[PDB]
Amino acid sequence: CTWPAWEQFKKDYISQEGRVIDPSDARKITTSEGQSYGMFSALAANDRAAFDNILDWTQNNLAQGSLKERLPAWLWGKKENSKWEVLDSNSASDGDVWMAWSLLEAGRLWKEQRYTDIGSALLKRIAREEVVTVPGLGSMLLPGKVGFAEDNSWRFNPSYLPPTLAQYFTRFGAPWTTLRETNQRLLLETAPKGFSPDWVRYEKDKGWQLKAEKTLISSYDAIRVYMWVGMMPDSDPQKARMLNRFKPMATFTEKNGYPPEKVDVATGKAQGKGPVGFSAAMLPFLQNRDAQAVQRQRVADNFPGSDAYYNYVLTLFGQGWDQHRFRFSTKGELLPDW
Amino acid sequence: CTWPAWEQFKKDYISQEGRVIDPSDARKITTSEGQSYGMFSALAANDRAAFDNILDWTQNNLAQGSLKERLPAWLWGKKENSKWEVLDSNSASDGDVWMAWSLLEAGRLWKEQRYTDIGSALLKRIAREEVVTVPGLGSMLLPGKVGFAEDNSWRFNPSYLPPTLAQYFTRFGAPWTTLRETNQRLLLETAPKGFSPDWVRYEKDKGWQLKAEKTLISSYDAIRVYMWVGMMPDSDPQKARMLNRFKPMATFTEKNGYPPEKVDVATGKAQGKGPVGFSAAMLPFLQNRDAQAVQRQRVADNFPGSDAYYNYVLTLFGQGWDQHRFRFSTKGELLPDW
Amino acid sequence: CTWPAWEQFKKDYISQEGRVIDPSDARKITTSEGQSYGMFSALAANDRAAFDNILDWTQNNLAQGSLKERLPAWLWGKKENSKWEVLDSNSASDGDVWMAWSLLEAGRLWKEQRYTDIGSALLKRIAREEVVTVPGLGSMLLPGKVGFAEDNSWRFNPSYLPPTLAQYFTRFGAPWTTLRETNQRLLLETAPKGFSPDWVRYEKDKGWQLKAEKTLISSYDAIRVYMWVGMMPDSDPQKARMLNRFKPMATFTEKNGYPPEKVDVATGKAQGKGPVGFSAAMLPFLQNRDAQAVQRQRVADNFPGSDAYYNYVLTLFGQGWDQHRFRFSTKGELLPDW
Amino acid sequence: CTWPAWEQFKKDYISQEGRVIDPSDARKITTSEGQSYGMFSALAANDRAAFDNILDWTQNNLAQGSLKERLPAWLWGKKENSKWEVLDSNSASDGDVWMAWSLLEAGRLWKEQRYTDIGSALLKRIAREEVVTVPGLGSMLLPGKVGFAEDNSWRFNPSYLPPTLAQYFTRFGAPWTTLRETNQRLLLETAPKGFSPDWVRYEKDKGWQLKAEKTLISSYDAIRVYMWVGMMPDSDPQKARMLNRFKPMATFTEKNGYPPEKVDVATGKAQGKGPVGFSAAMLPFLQNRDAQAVQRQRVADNFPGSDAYYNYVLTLFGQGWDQHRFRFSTKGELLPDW
Repeated sequence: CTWPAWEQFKKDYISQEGRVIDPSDARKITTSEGQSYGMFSALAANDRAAFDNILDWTQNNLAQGSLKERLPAWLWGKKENSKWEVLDSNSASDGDVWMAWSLLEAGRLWKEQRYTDIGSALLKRIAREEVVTVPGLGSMLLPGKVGFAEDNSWRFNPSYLPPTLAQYFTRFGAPWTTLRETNQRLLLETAPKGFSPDWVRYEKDKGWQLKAEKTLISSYDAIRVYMWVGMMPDSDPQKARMLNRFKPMATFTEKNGYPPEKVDVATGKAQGKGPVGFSAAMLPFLQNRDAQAVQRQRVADNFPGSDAYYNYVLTLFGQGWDQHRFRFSTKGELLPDW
Repeated sequence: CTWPAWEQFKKDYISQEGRVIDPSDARKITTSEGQSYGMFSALAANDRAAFDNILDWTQNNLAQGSLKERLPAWLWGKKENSKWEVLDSNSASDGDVWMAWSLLEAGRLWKEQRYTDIGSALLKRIAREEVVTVPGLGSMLLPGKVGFAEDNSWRFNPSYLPPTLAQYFTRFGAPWTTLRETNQRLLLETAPKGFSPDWVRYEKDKGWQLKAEKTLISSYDAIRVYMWVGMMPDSDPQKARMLNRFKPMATFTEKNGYPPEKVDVATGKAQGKGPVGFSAAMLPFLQNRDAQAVQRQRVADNFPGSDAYYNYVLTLFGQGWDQHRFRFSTKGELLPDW
Repeated sequence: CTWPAWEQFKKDYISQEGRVIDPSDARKITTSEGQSYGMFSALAANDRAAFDNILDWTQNNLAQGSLKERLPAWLWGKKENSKWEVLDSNSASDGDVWMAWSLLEAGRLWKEQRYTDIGSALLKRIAREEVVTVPGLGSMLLPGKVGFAEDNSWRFNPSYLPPTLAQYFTRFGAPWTTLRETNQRLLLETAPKGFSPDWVRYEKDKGWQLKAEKTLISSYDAIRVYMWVGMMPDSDPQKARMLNRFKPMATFTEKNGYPPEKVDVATGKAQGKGPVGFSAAMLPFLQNRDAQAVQRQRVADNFPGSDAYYNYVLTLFGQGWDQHRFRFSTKGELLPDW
Repeated sequence: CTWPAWEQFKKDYISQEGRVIDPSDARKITTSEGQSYGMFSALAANDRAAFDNILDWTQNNLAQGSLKERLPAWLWGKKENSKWEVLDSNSASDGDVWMAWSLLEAGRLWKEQRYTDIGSALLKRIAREEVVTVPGLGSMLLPGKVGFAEDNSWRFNPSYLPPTLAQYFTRFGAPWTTLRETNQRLLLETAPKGFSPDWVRYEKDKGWQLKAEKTLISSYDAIRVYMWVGMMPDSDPQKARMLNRFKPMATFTEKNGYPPEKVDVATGKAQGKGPVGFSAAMLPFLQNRDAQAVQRQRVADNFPGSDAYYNYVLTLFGQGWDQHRFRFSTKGELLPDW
């Protein structure tokens, strides 16, 4: 009645106070992303004590005491003066939405109104402070409260809103109704060679900027897109569209035995061999039983240790799904394996 | 470039002299089955030193110095006088055929004529000492050189000849050409309720004896049948028929979350919960992704230790194919993952 | 060149930010004693990065940013309102003096003026705020800055000032010179049956209060007294007198094979078997070659895990001394084993 | 109620059948010494199941079925033809005497007449087949049944007969009475520079051959002599004489922090650093409380793994004595710690 990979992640990456630590940065940082991934994993494992401790740390240290009052700062860690505090008070909306979803599903599944209330206040603040109306698209999720919107252009991160989370949020009405449809546009229209970009810009009156560009590559952010798509229920119509769109990533992984590290989104030119977390991300995405067992072998023989936050969380998501640690319903709800 | 489950099995179950030890028996036995499984696993791991050591011990201690001269004795262990020697000189043909196949495929893949010579001499002797012509069937593989054939009846063990091995042996002509077809008959015609029996008798003029009987149950022997069927390539025409015949075993494991320990073959009534090795045996057999993931979780969280020979060898087979440790071609050859 | 027991203590008990955590208290506390023991052990291990991290945390969280400005609060942990802060701002002078000694010896051995400046300021403040003149004795070290000196009743803790630390501090003049002498009086005059008390009172015009009393027992605080005596160099003239005074503790441990949990100081009656850390504390204190080995075997076979802060630090001191992890010179300096 | 180092030694070095395996040798050998050390350790550990298993293997495979009928072959392992059998049927008298003592003390302590009968038969055969009268000495223990006694040049090994065993055997009368004395002569008269030789010759008239020679060095055999001396009871008159004779070995180890690998017995010149087993052999021998703890640290931090039979059995003897796993009485009996 435990999730062993989650138990090891707690022992190596989560402090006694409840903060998720990326040991590879010299400042030993916590991100709102890491906190939200801890909350998700604790929910899926039915680990309410860990959920509460992580939530407490998040509220006290990223949100000045309350997620009902402000979106969490995305970056926390050690300053030069030996003090540990917020390093960047801007938000990161992938952290924000995973937090809000985890809180709402914890409130529903553990029958705790407090979680529902916090997750509701959080989601409404996401809608009012990070969602904006983009001419030519409609409502769109910005990657953060500031820095991604100009007068005539906007920058988006396809990995930030999993289609299952978007489906779930539609129950709360606008703007999530529209976001479920504009998120599908973001995923399907920005992969001209079958690879989703880490980052992509949209300009008023012109559309997506898909000419070759430094951050228009499929690497560490975008590897999650394929994973989120793999996690969709087979009865979701968008799933087949999305799997067909990204088929060249699956094809590459099948032919070479590994996912690439970086893919030029405009040319489809691949470089490097992705780390173990990328192979974990391929487990829900790949549909052939044999190609899946190649990635399943690579994850099992190179399982991340304590020096690799991002490989470990990618493995929690991808290998966890591979072992039925959680599922998503047709309404985007958690179907727990408790 | 190692198979970790296999390396652990070597360290906990195989002596320095190359004998595979079942620790649960007070006589600390070795079987021809265990030796053949060790040879198979060593070939699949590309572990030629282990293979040579285990073959040496087999020839010296089970075959009085040569598998070319006699089928291996099936049971070796400690006698009451403190001496360690053969306990039963009869053969077990599942060990015999796995030995023969492993020797032939090692000769081919490692380009070593000695292995081919021993394997061919072994297979020829199997054909001449344990295969007999049964009125109503044709050539049939007996479970053992003696004790399974009377004047008008015979007793068979469906688990002994995996279809991929039978397909491989056809290349050597008769009787293996016929045995490939009569093995299918043995598997398909003795499972009236969708469950294969550990043991089943055939009487001249009467046919299969499928009335309820103590050993006409699907338990520790017959669990391998499903696994062997799961390991057939999809391009094998027999595989669809066999999967369909045994669908009630899959259906039970999907609905309940575990394979059963014992199923009455005449009624289909099932009892108990099978050990972890049975869940491993289900991994190649189950076609549903979710049911396959449930069994995968059970194998991962209850992986066999040093006190469970049979669960471990079933996990080597079942979890090893789940992780692409070996594949069988359409002609029954080893497609190695080296 | 590492100290494995210390490496394991860091991984199980010291937070990334440098706080030493006692997991057995539900508030997950840090004490000034824990911080000072971590500083000592990092110095002994030649672990300067750990030393700096622990020092930073101590200054920021126990000393409002600076050990030059105040003695550290002795108790920090989780409050009922979910925040983490000082729980009791009173000092504990055992942590204070271990911290000062460690800083001064770090300054000397690592040639860092900053450690010397902090240690000197801390030691001078200990003199000003915790040392008082007691009629009949002279200068005396109080267990803390408030609560231990009343109308005519002072309360002292014999385990607080190890004779080697007192020797080291004499280099700074008064009150440490005379203190070295009053500490000997405290140790030698309050053990009428050969056992040192956890706590003992001195009353004006009456003297030591040595009538049986709840806290006049040799238990969890006092076990350190024997250890500190065992750690004195054989060339310290006080050593032989103390070993003779405390001989009944050694005789008990030798005759019974374990140290007692609780001894009535007034009568010598012992109750219970001390935990593993008590056996580690006996290692420097014993002088036969047969009793020591018995205690060594108990520590080796019952080595503390992750749920046992006090057993673990007692083991770092006593087993670390038993493996030559540090020595004390005749002047109380660290003779490091780097 | 287990001896953890012995439990691990069984798991890594002792086969299921009960043979002690040296893994460094390509023939994976068992020696009579290894079997005797396994028997001793199992007795010390009160592991009667291991003792019986090891004794069974010893009798069946080194003594053609019975230690009552012949001394054990000293060397057993794999031949080039792949079979496993006796490699040298000559004896090694160190294994012989440890096996005899262990059987006699198992018979006495476990009240089992069978062990006494076998041990007595073995000891009387040792006297008949390996003990000879040497002009100028008297009865002497040869290192083996054949090859160590010629025209007038006998060869002896000072490490073979521990003084505690010689004391124990005196209870059986001649030749063990005088032997006890000539063994003292051998140890005290062949170390002119304070170091005992691995091997030393004696010639009629000319006496001990103590001029420098390739085998007249203190190395892997002779390291045991110091350890056996250290294991004598303090009330044995011979112990102080032997400790004084061998003072230079203790002085070297104290001054340098490690025992040497090889010492010229004629000059006292030392070379190299002895492996961890030599440090363990110094634990009973070294008499300071602070020297006995540098070596203790070296054993703790470099504890032998699975690839180091000799270091491991030296550690079982030396660290086991250091932890009170066994003691010897003034009559050479086992004082068990059970």
